[PDB]
Amino acid sequence: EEEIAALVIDNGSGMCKAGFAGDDAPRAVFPSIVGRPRHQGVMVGMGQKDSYVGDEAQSKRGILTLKYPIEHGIVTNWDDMEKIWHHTFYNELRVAPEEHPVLLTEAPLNPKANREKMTQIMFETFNTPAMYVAIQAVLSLYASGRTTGIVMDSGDGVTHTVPIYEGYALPHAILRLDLAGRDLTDYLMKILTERGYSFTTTAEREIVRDIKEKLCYVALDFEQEMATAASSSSLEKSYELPDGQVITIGNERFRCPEALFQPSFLGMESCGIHETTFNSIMKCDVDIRKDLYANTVLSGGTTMYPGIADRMQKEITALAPSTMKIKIIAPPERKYSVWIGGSILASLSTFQQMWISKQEYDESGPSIVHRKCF
Amino acid sequence: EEEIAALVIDNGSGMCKAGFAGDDAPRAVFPSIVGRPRHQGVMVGMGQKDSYVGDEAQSKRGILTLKYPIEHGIVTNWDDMEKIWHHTFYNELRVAPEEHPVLLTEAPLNPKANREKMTQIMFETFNTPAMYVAIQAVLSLYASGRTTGIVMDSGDGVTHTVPIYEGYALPHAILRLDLAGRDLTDYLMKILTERGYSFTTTAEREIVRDIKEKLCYVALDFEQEMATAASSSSLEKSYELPDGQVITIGNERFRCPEALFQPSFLGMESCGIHETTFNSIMKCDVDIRKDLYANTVLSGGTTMYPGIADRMQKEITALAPSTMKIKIIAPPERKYSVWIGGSILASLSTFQQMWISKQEYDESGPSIVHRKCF
Amino acid sequence: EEEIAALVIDNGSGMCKAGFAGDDAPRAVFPSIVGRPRHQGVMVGMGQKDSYVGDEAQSKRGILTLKYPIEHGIVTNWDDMEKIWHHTFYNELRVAPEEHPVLLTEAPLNPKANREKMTQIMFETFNTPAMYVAIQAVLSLYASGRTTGIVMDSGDGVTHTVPIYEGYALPHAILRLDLAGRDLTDYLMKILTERGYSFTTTAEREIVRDIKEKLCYVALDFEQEMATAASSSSLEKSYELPDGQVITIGNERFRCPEALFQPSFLGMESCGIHETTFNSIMKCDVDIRKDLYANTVLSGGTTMYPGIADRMQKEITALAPSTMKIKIIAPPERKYSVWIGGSILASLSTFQQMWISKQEYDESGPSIVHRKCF
Ligand SMILES: Nc1ncnc2c1ncn2[C@@H]1O[C@H](COP(=O)(O)OP(=O)(O)O)[C@@H](O)[C@H]1O
Ligand SMILES: Nc1ncnc2c1ncn2[C@@H]1O[C@H](COP(=O)(O)OP(=O)(O)O)[C@@H](O)[C@H]1O
Ligand SMILES: Nc1ncnc2c1ncn2[C@@H]1O[C@H](COP(=O)(O)OP(=O)(O)O)[C@@H](O)[C@H]1O
Ligand SMILES: [Mg+2]
Ligand SMILES: [Mg+2]
Ligand SMILES: [Mg+2]
Repeated sequence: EEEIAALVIDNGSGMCKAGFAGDDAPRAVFPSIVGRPRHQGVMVGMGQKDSYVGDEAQSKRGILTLKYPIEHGIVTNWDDMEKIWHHTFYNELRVAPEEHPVLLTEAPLNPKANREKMTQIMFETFNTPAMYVAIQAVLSLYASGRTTGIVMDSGDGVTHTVPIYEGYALPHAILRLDLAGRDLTDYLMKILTERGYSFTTTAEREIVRDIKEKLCYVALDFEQEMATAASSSSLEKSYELPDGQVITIGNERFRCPEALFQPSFLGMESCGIHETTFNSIMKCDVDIRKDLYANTVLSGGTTMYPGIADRMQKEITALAPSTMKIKIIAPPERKYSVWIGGSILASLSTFQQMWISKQEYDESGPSIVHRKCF
Repeated sequence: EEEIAALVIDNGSGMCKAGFAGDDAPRAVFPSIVGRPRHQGVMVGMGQKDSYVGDEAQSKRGILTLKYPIEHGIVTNWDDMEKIWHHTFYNELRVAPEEHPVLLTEAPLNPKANREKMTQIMFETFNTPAMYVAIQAVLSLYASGRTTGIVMDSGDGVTHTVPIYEGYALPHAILRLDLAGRDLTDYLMKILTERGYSFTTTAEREIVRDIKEKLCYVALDFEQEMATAASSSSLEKSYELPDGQVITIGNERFRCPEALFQPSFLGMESCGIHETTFNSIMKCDVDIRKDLYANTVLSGGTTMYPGIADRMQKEITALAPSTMKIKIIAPPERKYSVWIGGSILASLSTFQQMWISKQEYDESGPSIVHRKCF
Repeated sequence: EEEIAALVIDNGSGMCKAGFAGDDAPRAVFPSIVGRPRHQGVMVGMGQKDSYVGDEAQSKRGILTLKYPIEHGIVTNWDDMEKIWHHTFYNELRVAPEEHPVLLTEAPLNPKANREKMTQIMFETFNTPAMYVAIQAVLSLYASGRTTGIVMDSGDGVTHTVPIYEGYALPHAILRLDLAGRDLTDYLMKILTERGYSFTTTAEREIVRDIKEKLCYVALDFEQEMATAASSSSLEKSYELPDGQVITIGNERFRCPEALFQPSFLGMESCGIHETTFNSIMKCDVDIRKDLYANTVLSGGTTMYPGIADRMQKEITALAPSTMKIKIIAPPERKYSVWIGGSILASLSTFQQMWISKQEYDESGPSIVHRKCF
């Protein structure tokens, strides 16, 4: 075949988004979880299967304890990650990685060890001709088809912010904020408890993740919505648990995402996301700011909440000079923006020379990740 | 011969159900009773036969006092149990236990001594190559051919409840309730007495056991049926005693099994069986409950009463979320479910390595029962 | 009189600890139980007394079914709670609550409804000039006379953990773990059953509570002590039941409290108490940790077991940096620490302005509990 295709994998914590480069959507997207049988089984002709990976784990949740192998964009446990990759290639895609160059995503400001060790695996686990490790935000910017913008990237892992002008990139300006979908989930299960509902375990932690993925939304003004919580009508929603129990969540709903804008709720000093955006933009040269204010791109799973764009618009506009208009461009299909970006990058002809080649690695070692790529 | 066959014995109190592993029904099933001649005989060329075991005792009832060696899943008297086993092997099956591995059933949450001592006997009474001691409920679940369910196990011994999901098993969730066929019998003979019929002795205690085994049934609503007892037509049934006397039992019939649902009748606080099932399910992880509500399996002799399934369905459905449908799967042939399960387990190839070997016992002692098996 | 005194009540589940503010020990401490006569009485000139409350119930146990009105720091049944409070004021203290401000304790992370409804009762049941509802852990920290520490609060209700530095308090850091004296009791009666002793009923459930309150102790290494259980000498203890029966409990003794450190025994994933303490400390700012490691305060009834402090010390030290010394401060009289703390708080002069006044409630409603107090 010509070009051999290429493979793309986005691993921020939470989800593996994988598929062939050269396609508009990934084939496989599943949760990055390694569940292990915590309870000793007593039958015969079970499994045994030491552990389960991917949406298999979601299916058989109750038995397993789940461990997310990636936290805050850092891989805690490598064998687990390897298992997840194993699952992606063999279980879903059904590819021999020897037959494809593979692109991996990775978060900014992230420890060296992760990139280096990542590469070490890809070469000396799944024998592969070539690979690349790329910054998440840039990819989403490509996916949006814009050359310039400040990409607000918040996955389940961690939140990141990378201003880009006319390509280029500003290292000093790049900001990384420790908040995530996962932190919101932890906050949320906390906030439910005041209502009586107690979710103590990893299994049901994912149930609240599911709740947040639909029921939660961001207030266009927090205090107003909280005021209107007095007369509860629309702000309460019934949710059905898999157990059959019913949950009814009012104001607690929208204050969950509020945390992004008020990390004091969580107890961290680190400024809210909008202020971090200003922190990024203010670090940039005076000249370019005009378009960065106007070209803010949101990416990653934890920007999905309804009404986030609007709130960011209102806050940034409030803070900034009203001399210039602040457009925020947040596409739907943002969740997959990183992966799409990866697809487009590996599809690019010129890119086909920038790969880290197996050969190059074998001569020069794993450390070469930083030398070559950003 | 290949595989040597294998032997299976179910001893919950009341009945010994024994036969060859690898068959769909046991060969021998007889009552676990050791009758002794209480009255001194005066002839010559009698017996003498110090005691009788199995349905022999049923045949010659009047003379003997019967002693059930097992109470509440605990063996009261070991020599008696040994005698019963003796009878099963030599009198019915006609096997040398040296030539067969033997599987025993045993109830959950049961004292260690019973398992340990049980094994001690099997090795150092009937010389046998290998053996295993297995939980009653699991076996019935196998017999039903389902991988998941909450098995409500009530024999004559005691009632037990073990939720199982996808194999696995939840120790904390396992529940053991002190009610049984035998307690119902004791209640029943009590309740007859208000009608005039007085059954004071072990002999006729078994007569009432027989009555209960057919005449008694469970109300689909207790109070309604008791109300309709005013106009007695169908609720009375003539029963013929072996004496030739006739008994006529009305409302007293169905309130006997009612006890399972209203242990206050018996005077115990311990919740009714349906509530215990909820107690089990509620102890389990939120995720799996959906299928446990739907996969409840009834086993054991004292689930045989007509209409039990229906009442359990109505009560559980009443208590639970009506969001999810509560199927109860109660096969006919449930009585023998444990034994069938044993047959299927010993028939399994892989199981053939999990046996407790004579050799292993000789090195490691009797205590190894818990170490190896559940 | 000057200052009017003030009243203090600690209701975590299990015990009501009540007395006058301004004294070093509470006057009345009795079990929070509402026993009801389950069996219909037949005499004349009995009671009748629909139910019994407090150590009255302990005295007349056999007849009654006992219901603990509080579970997991949540009041299940309000009328019952009201009855218990009734009993405290009228039966023991002999006070008119109109003549005293009353302080109540309450557990962290606890449902709003409990605080709100609690206040609703105190104002519209026992007419009272003022009241306050306070966090259990803080109170014990006061009682210990230290300004800083991480208070591990485990009653019979639930276990809680609140780090405090120089006063202040860290909401995000506060941890609440579902384990308790009551869960240990449930585990313990389970574990006895393997020995033959079967305790099926609420009455004798309290007998095992009593056993645990003395016989049980925590291993300074679990596996070592369990190993030494082979040669049983000191690890067995005879206990006398009220029935006159004697119980003999070996290794089963110490593995009961082991559960706090290995909740897998109970079947919960939730980490052990020491790990939860680390979970709390790790949530806190890097700066303060040094003194939290050094100032851990244990409170509540279910820290009473001999050897708990030592085990916590060994585990925390093992996990933490050995760069800094980990003192654990666990006073004897810890059981009463919450109540003492309450006494000292109501004694404080300035506190006398922070009360929730009857007047304030009447204008502003019950919801004001959260508004004013923590
Ligand atoms: N539909 C949704 N609405 C709101 N939040 C969502 C939704 N889907 C996912 N999330 C949140 O975003 C997270 C997924 O982020 P993801 O894009 O997988 O990050 P990454 O690409 O870095 O792995 C989830 O864990 C969840 O908290
Ligand atoms: N046909 C029947 N109808 C109703 N109840 C029955 C019937 N047969 C047996 N029982 C009750 O169930 C008991 C038998 O239980 P069994 O299955 O032998 O328990 P186990 O398997 O634990 O020994 C009897 O003692 C009797 O009380
Ligand atoms: N002397 C003791 N030794 C060991 N455990 C005890 C002792 N006394 C009480 N306990 C355990 O602690 C519990 C009492 O906790 P308590 O302090 O009343 O909690 P709270 O203050 O939240 O009500 C009892 O139920 C028992 O399990
Ligand atoms: Mg991402
Ligand atoms: Mg049985
Ligand atoms: Mg307490």
